[PDB]
Amino acid sequence: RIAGFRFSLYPMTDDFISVIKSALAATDTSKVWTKTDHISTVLRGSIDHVFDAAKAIYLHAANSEQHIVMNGTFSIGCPGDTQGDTYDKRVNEDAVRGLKAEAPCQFALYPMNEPDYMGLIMEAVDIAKAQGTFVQGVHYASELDGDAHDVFSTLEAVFRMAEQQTNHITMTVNLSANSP
Amino acid sequence: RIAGFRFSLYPMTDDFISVIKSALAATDTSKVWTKTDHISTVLRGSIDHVFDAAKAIYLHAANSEQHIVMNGTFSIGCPGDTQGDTYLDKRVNEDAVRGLKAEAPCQFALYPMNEPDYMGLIMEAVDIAKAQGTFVQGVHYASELDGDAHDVFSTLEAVFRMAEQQTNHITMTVNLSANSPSRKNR
Ligand SMILES: [Ca+2]
Repeated sequence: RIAGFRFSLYPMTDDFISVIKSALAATDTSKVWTKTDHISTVLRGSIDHVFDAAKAIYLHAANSEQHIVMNGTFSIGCPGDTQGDTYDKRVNEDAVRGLKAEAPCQFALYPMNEPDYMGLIMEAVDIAKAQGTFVQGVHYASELDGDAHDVFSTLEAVFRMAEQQTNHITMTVNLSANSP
Repeated sequence: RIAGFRFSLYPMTDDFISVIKSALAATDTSKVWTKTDHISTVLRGSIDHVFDAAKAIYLHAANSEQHIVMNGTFSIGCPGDTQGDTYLDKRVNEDAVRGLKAEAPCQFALYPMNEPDYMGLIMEAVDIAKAQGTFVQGVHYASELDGDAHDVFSTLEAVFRMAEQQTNHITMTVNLSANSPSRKNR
């Protein structure tokens, strides 16, 4: 039951190559299997290590002070998922404990082959409301805001709630830092 | 049965504000309802008008010659969807962009909702892309396409129509990359 995150980092700056390279390099990526291509990067591992890596990459990118966006898809349970392309402690948490970044976010939860999917989606919104990160609903997505630590905590709570109930789920996120 | 596309345009350039503004302004947006916020824009309308608009926006952005990416989600049929936020047949951009070209390497994922046969629809999607010559390979969590934008958007619309004819609520994510500096050009 391997978790994955396929994401892209978008630096709105002439210095984009360096910004991406630095954010990935600055992160402790030792607990996730990674593959980068010219469109995106995929991370695979436990839920814990995938979310820990994803937050750290965002915080390092945001702390470039450039306008950057992280847009990706979390997935777990996909039918036929390989047992390979993988290799506890949130290895980045201490290192980034003093970093902050605002993380306004649009996200969408996709519980697959699930008759009660709209209910799982409503529970996701309820979790965001309880945690203080929910802003509003929009067409095709919900909106979160707050600091990255809180927004990533909400996103993980939602994903965990859903993956406990339904075999295959995905969840898109679109998180914007230093927006003009 | 209104179709939608929530998308972001990411120009990897200091001039990003101007690039996004131009791409949206250059497009004939007369047949889609739009709403833009600081993260994304949503288009709503007919399948035809939404895809016509999406392709044009991509083509105009790419012809800025800057590295730009379009990332978004097409959606149709969500339970309880409003009958509002649309406008009440021709692909209005088709002719204006008929001479534009742009590489469209793409990762995409189809999500047929509340559908026991979804993995089968996804396989049908791969079959369409192969049939049209745009399929490259499967990757974790997505399929890859490549070709010119007119070809890639054609594959994407075909996949979308195939799925929406079979299941009530579908979504489909797309990530299209133009002018990547790592791409080898002849
Ligand atoms: Ca216009």
